[PDB]
Amino acid sequence: RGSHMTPKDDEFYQQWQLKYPKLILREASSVSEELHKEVQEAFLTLHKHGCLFRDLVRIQGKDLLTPVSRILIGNPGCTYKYLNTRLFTVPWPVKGSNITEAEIAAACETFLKLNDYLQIETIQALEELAAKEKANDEVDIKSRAAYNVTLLNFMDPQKMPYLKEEPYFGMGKMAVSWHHDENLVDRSAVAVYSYSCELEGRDPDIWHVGFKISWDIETPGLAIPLHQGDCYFMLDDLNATHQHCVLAGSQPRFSSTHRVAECSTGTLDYILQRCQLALQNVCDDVDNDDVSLKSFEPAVLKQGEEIHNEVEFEWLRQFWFQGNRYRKCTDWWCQPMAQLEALWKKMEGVTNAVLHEVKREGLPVEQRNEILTAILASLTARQNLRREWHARCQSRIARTLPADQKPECRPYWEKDDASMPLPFDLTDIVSELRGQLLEA
Ligand SMILES: O=C(O)CNC(=O)c1ncccc1O
Ligand SMILES: [Zn+2]
Repeated sequence: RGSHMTPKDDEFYQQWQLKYPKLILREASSVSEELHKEVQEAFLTLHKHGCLFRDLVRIQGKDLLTPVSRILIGNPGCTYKYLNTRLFTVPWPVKGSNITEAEIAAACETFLKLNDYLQIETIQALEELAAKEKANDEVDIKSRAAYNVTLLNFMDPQKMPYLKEEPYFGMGKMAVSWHHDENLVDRSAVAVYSYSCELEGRDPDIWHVGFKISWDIETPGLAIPLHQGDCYFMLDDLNATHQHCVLAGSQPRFSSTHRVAECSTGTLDYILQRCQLALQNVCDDVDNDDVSLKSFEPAVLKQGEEIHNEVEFEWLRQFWFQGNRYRKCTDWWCQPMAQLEALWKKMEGVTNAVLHEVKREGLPVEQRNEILTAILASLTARQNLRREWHARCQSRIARTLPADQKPECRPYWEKDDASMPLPFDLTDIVSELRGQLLEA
């Protein structure tokens, strides 16, 4: 049978060294009492103000509410995407940032302080790691520790008892199943501060993090006990070569999971830049509904429609699916999402202008068909993704969420809405374009 090891097992320490060396543990003792106090009060503050929410994610095609409640804190404008869900940062006061309620703002400051400390600890550990490997660059080390977000977790096993059994090693109840972390910079470290409020194998009353080798249930897994204020670090390629899970104890527990999000297509600045690139193809003297395009070159049109999808689905639908929970903690994304929606709306104008050109009496058919081939893939994806998002918004599990967390299918409009140049449902349009492309 599959098995696991804990500190109670004589082989635990040599197995940790042999098969899990890029896992590091810094016990609560190594962290100042002052910092423990601040961070723990910050967790409690965010809980009290109701800032942590179960996420309605998607896994193997199913809509699932995570047992764990979460909140993303981090650099202004940054996002972190996991399980098909793009989380938007509640901003921490990074330098040269401007300005959201007193206690919440203090809490985010605290997690930035914690971020600074864990970053220092991580750099030190990566230096020690390389030196160990020397017995056989500094910019890389710095970048692999440059945490830009933390994903905070909370779970009360007494209130959230509906937990699955760990299936391979007898590790008991899981708060989070076996996984690799998503959307991390390659070989970037993860630092976790773990805060638990107050036999054969691992103690069921105590929280652990479990590790196993990928693809491998023969090598016994490790279960690392996590007491109040213990920290652990996944270094270098550990996240790739191994999987981990979180094993529930009996008491409520928070954690702060500091990460280097791979946010190359995942910041507000990046997506604003994309929108601006798309709108370079629009005559921009005045903001009205008489949208006219500078070029119908296929490459340019394809690009514009791709950007249209990107802002629609990766930004707007993601944001509003989450029911503006952020707004409880911060108004930071309010103006940005209004601006992103206006940019998108102009892009609906653009699509209409391309459709109008395609129908233009004097357009030679060869040019028309070139345009159709340029845009069809994007419009097809737009239709399919609109169906998916609309259903994801209307799913049974979605409809049970409280009113302050209810998914909002947005943008959405009825065919009777004269403010929108095109219908929400593109079935007919896509069908017609396809048929045109096949005309003899
Ligand atoms: O709470 C922990 O100790 C470890 N958390 C995780 O492994 C984790 N991973 C990905 C996304 C959210 C998480 O909470
Ligand atoms: Zn994880």
